[PDB]
Amino acid sequence: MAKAAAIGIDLGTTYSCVGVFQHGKVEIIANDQGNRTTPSYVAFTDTERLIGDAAKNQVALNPQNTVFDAKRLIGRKFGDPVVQSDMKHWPFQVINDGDKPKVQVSYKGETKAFYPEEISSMVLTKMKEIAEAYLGYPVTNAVITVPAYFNDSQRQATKDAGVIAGLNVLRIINEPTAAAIAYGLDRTGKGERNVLIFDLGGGTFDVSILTIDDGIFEVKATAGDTHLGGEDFDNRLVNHFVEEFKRKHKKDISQNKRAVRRLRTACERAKRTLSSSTQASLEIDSLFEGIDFYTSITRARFEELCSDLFRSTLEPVEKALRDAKLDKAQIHDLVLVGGSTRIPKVQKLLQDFFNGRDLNKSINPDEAVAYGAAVQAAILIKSTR
Ligand SMILES: Nc1ncnc2c1nc(Cl)n2[C@@H]1O[C@H](CO)[C@@H](O)[C@H]1O
Repeated sequence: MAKAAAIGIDLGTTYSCVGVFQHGKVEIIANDQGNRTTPSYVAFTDTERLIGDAAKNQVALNPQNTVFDAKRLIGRKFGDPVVQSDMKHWPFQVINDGDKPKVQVSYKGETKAFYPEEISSMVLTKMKEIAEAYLGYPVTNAVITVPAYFNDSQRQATKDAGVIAGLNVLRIINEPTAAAIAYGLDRTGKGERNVLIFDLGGGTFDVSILTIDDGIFEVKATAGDTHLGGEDFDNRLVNHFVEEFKRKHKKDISQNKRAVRRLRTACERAKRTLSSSTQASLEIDSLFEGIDFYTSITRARFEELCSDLFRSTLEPVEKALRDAKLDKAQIHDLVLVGGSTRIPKVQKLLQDFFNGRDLNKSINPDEAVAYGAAVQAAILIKSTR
């Protein structure tokens, strides 16, 4: 029953996703708001702890006590220059507990501090409860994914987050490996198969090259930009619309925190529409000083606004190929991961770089990792019996 069942969890930097492999198919499980992915956010309020959508939905009202990006801290020492650099950009406090970072917040009127693995365990507990509500019984066996570049300390702290969350961690697997499993790229028989995973998420960009030799995965190269993602594209749209508001009304809105946030969420929505329509409409009632902001933007203008950022995704692709010592024609498969890979210009740039090659994109790119983890969790629990 429950003991013969296992889930696959993609514990992402900005969003998490849970899947289950049963009756010959993967089911990506929708949360209680009907969303197939859940924000990796934890909010501490005057009455409760919120996780996911409810936590992301109140971030503007409570920024000091809304934790996100715990994955950037997990398994790291406080003195790590990655931690010291990131801390300057977060509205929540990060403290030092014997060279270990803790996020410090106000919860039910009291000061509380949490280890990154404790924050990530709250996200994991939510994914576990989302699976349980779908299945009708508690599932505790899980495969959790991590970036291919995570070291032993980061992998161990992720497993620790799983244990705190009440999960039996069957295995910690690499995100690009789970994506290759999702597409069945490890079941092509004999011979070395070279796979490139192009993973453009909400806040990070990862390029991974894997060799699959008779079911055995080997990481040949990892490249990317830990501070490049979908939110930089939302921000480029924001600056455009702030300048358009100034041209139409002779008013600078950039200082009004509420106006900028409402514009930001509307820009994120319009960006998604631009992946399947050649125009998107913004409809903001009373954006600033009672002025409605009803406008539109073409996909051509959005592509211009992010042109330099889209083009920059090809430098880590070339870097990974040189590190792996492979030419473009030596790569057998190209896999898309992350919601931002739905952007047509991004697909076109990658396909043209690989000389007109087909891309593996039929599985929802923001779900491909959880899909593969779910497949592996099923194989692993069946072998355990
Ligand atoms: N249809 C889409 N077109 C463009 N960007 C998209 C799309 N869907 C998502 Cl999710 N994202 C973005 O992916 C990230 C999460 O993986 C977020 O930045 C989200 O906006």
